Amino acid sequence: SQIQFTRHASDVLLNLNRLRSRDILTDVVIVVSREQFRAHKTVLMACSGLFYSIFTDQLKRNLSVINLDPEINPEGFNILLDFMYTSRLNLREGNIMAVMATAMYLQMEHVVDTCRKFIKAS
Amino acid sequence: SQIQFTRHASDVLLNLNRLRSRDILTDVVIVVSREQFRAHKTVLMACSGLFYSIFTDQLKRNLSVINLDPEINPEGFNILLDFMYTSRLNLREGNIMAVMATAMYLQMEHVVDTCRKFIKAS
Ligand SMILES: C[C@H]1COCCN1c1cc(NC(=O)Cn2cc(-c3cc(Cl)c(O)c(C(N)=O)c3)c3c(F)ccnc32)c(Cl)cn1
Ligand SMILES: C[C@H]1COCCN1c1cc(NC(=O)Cn2cc(-c3cc(Cl)c(O)c(C(N)=O)c3)c3c(F)ccnc32)c(Cl)cn1
Ligand SMILES: [Cl-]
Ligand SMILES: [Cl-]
Repeated sequence: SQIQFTRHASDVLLNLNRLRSRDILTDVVIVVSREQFRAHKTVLMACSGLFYSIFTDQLKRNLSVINLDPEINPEGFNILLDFMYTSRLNLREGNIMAVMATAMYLQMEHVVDTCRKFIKAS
Repeated sequence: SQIQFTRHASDVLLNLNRLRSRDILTDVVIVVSREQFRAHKTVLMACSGLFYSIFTDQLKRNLSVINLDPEINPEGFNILLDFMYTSRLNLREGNIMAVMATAMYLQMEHVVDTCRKFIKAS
């Protein structure tokens, strides 16, 4: 047989987000300026070319802290971290530029492309 | 805004499966008889009432090995582990009973319900 459960992936992602919200099995702290965000390395690697390229390297795979560029907008980062765990991207005229620049940095090409389609009608 | 990416969850899950296939950041070995299966605790907790109840307990959250009931059919387990990481459930007349009994054990209620709808037309 070949049975597909169409809500399984989204249900897994929701439960991964629930674990993040309770700090269960999170294994990295992402530092952006004074802001610190706990996450699961596997989700970060699954959603970001930057985090994938960092954690794939055995020299950096076991790092518990990752200091990002301090010029990154923490609100921008948080929006993309939420997107990572929810499939929902919360863009506003007062964050599109920060979110598009931060998505570029994190190598989330499909979010940068959507930020472009977004500005093309803003 | 409220932008939803409809393929994000399934893409994350595929990338989590890719990491599993390369043994990247797997943090548990599940032992079923002589068969050993490496996985990510977070995915197991997100897909199984059994693994969720075990890893939620701080007494067992940091366990690197989990010995399951040796009477569990390893093929049955592997089918459900693949389902966990793929959303696809591969049932055949020669595995439905083993997969339905193993799903019961792992507390994957929606897989047991589908195994019931399945047998109702088998
Ligand atoms: C190497 C790859 C293929 O050959 C088999 C092995 N495979 C592979 C790759 C892995 N990680 C990555 O690709 C990292 N990454 C993730 C995304 C990504 C994912 C989702 Cl879901 C999104 O929505 C968006 C978005 N909206 O922007 C962006 C991404 C990207 F846009 C550009 C570059 N990199 C990205 C992992 Cl963890 C396991 N296997
Ligand atoms: C406590 C819960 C609600 O209140 C907020 C907190 N929340 C919560 C719960 C978590 N884990 C679990 O629920 C464990 N579990 C997972 C599944 C499950 C998941 C998917 Cl996707 C499936 O396809 C199937 C299936 N086809 O069978 C089964 C499951 C089940 F059917 C029965 C019991 N337990 C299950 C996690 Cl990790 C994080 N938060
Ligand atoms: Cl902080
Ligand atoms: Cl083995």
